[PDB]
Amino acid sequence: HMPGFYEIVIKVPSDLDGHLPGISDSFVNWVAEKEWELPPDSDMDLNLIEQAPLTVAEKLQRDFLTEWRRVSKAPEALFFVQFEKGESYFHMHVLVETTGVKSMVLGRFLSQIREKLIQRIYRGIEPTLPNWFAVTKTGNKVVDESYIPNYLLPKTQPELQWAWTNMEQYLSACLNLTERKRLVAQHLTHVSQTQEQNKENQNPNSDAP
Ligand SMILES: [Mg+2]
Repeated sequence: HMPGFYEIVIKVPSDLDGHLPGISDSFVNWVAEKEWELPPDSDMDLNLIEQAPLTVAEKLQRDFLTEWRRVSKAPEALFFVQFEKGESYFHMHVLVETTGVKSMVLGRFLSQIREKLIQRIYRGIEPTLPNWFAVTKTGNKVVDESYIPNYLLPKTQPELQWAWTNMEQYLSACLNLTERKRLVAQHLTHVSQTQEQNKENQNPNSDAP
């Protein structure tokens, strides 16, 4: 059966001097000059995708999942990562399956992952961003797969910037708005029909938990 996911919201630096003051020139070159292009199957508008924060965001997600895999001992663990342009900050919603990391040790593991990112990406610089590495709480919150079509998939540009997944049902949806639209409607249709079945059900122990 499909597992539960932890959510880690990571704020992404989108302004060099204000968020990463004194960061090395090689970081500066990397972020300033790296080009992005949408895949052939994408229907998104590249003109709305901020590439420099995207460049950092890609490495953050990349390095997080590497460290998550090590720490969880789950090499092909399921994830859905979505890069957003929020009201105040660019941020990533990192959904990763709970497998291998019991809730009790999640926080300690995340701190280990947090220091790795600081060391590997920001060269020791603590980024000047408020609460930039936070796990969603209620204790540690566990969402099921439904969080993706409910809250992440319906996002459009420019709020939606980019997305990564190893989850096979969301591959084409990552950078295709039409596919996202289809999956949201499909999920909501299933939810609606599930609601209807509940009302119409005449079987014993129909006691709402
Ligand atoms: Mg958001």
